[PDB]
Amino acid sequence: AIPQPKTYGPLGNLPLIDKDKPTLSFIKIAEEYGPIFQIQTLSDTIIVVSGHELVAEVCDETRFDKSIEGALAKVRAFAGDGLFTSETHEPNWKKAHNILMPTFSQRAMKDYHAMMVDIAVQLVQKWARLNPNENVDVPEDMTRLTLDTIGLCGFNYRFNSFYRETPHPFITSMTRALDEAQHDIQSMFSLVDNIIAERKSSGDQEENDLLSRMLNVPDPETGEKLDDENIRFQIITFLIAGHETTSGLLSFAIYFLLKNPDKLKKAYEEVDRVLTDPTPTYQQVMKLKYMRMILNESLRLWPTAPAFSLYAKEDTVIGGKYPIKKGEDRISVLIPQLHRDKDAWGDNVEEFQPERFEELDKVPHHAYKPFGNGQRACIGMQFALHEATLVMGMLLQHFELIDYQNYQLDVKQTLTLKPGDFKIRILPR
Ligand code: HEM
Ligand SMILES: CCCCCCCCCCCCCCCC(=O)O
Repeated sequence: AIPQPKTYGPLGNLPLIDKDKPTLSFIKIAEEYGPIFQIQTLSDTIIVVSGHELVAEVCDETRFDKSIEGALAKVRAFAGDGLFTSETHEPNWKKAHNILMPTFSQRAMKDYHAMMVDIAVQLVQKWARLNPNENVDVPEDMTRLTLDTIGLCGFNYRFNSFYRETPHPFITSMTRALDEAQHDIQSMFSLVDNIIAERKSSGDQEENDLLSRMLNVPDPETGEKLDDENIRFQIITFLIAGHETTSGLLSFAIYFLLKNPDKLKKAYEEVDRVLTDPTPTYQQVMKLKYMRMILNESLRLWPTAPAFSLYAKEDTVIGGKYPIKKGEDRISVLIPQLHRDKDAWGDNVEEFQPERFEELDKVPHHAYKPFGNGQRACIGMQFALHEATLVMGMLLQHFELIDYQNYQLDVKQTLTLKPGDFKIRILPR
């Protein structure tokens, strides 16, 4: 039987978790009960898997599929049947997957690079125009950048987050729809439908982005284009799935570089050697290999999307001993503990060492899952890593980052993980 922490009659296992800190709570219980355990709530049971062998076993696509059972079922209210919140067997999933997969390749990022630079320059100019001793809020400015980059690169819409003191009506409306996990959802649907209507009427200009892609390219298997409602769901899906996770990545990367001076010094080395022009080029961004290893290490230590869920396709066993009823038990992957599995990663799991990714043969894959698994893995992986590398390189090109308050990490979790109350100061170089 699957290990279980305790039980308190009607209360299940909930007396052992902080409802506001689910991932961290599960980390604690994992430290107590090992690579697999089950948590009983008032209504259901969750199986939390964290050992790399069991995680790899549950990652077998023949036996397990993506589950949308809990948080994602709430996100579904406004994300609908988009890539993030649709079941694999639903038709629009593989339709949109085939349609949009080439646009998210690394070669396709060559097409988005300019727009990414646009928003990056905005961030840099903001920080350069600060008055002496003004503080910057790393998560909020990173979120400004990530939301604007996704809007511009994806459907050529400028949120202009850097022209606002309070985050955009869309992002607070989205936070209200998520803190539910109707007014707001309808306003979101209409804004997206407005951009879609602007594009379908007089769609002359070669915008060459995600919306034009969904309007032009059909699914080669079915021969069909995505319908309008699903395109709306896809645009909302890109916004939610991209901006928060990628801004969390940027914030954690800035934190780790501030707390590990050697890695920052090496990053300065690489950026100065590569970033010679005022604005980076796509080729130059790819040359920033050490920065991308810094990002890989940051995602290992604090995966901004800390979990994904699976369901069993037919009755089976894990580890040779733990049974799973078919399609009834929701398996949650505890990505931080998986990323701290010493048998797969070694002993220095808590150290910030980008050099773990120095040699692409040595990285223990299937114990490194910051972007999900298999066919339901993150379609925006290359988008996110390219954008994050660009922003980090540019910030290091222009700025000296100062830990003026001696920041003490506090991992806040909403739907994603991020540093809470993270403020620094900046100087020009
Ligand atoms: C650091 C940045 C990011 C992280 C850590 C991340 C993480 C993830 C994870 C873990 C999943 C799998 C979720 C599950 O299987 O339940 C996923 C899926 C997805 N992500 Fe990302 N993501 C990031 C950036 C982005 C960006 C930039 C975009 C879009 C521009 C995006 C769009 C999506 C979509 C559409 C899916 C659904 C994939 C499918 O099953 O078809 N993500 N992401
Ligand atoms: C930063 C560390 C976070 C760790 C989260 C562990 C907190 C939960 C420990 C057991 C529950 C104790 C109180 C939680 C609230 C409650 O019981 O109503």
